[PDB]
Amino acid sequence: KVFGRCELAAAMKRHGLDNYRGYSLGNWVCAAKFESNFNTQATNRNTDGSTDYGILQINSRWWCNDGRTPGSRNLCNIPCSALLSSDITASVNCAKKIVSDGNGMNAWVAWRNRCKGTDVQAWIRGCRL
Ligand SMILES: [Cl-]
Repeated sequence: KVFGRCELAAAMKRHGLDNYRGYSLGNWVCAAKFESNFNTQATNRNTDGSTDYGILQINSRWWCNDGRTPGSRNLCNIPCSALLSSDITASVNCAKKIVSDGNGMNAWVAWRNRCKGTDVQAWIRGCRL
C-alpha cells in the first residue's frame, strides 16, 4: 500500500507515535517519506547483506528475521515480512523499540539527513488529525 501523506499521519497518530519519546508527528511522516516514499512494500539491500523493510526501512541486521542475515538479531521478535503489511501496526511497534534504544531517531539515516533540523510540522499541515 502506498499511503497518502495525511492518511499516514492519521494512522501513525492512532498508533501512538505523536510525541512518542518527544518526537512530534511531523518527524515520523518525514522519515517515512524519505525512507520508503510512503510505500509499505519497499525493500532495500545493504552492503553487509542485511535488508531494510517496509515503510520505516527497518534493518534485518538487528530488528527482524528474514532468514538470510547470518549472525543477526531479531530484537522486535518478528519476521521481516510482517513489516511489509498494509497494516502498519508491526512497523510502528518495532519503531517504538528502536527509537527508545538510546539514539532516538538518529537510527534513521534519512531522518538525520533530511528531516532533522527542518520544519517538520509542514509534513502534517492541512491534515485532519
Ligand atoms: Cl531523543
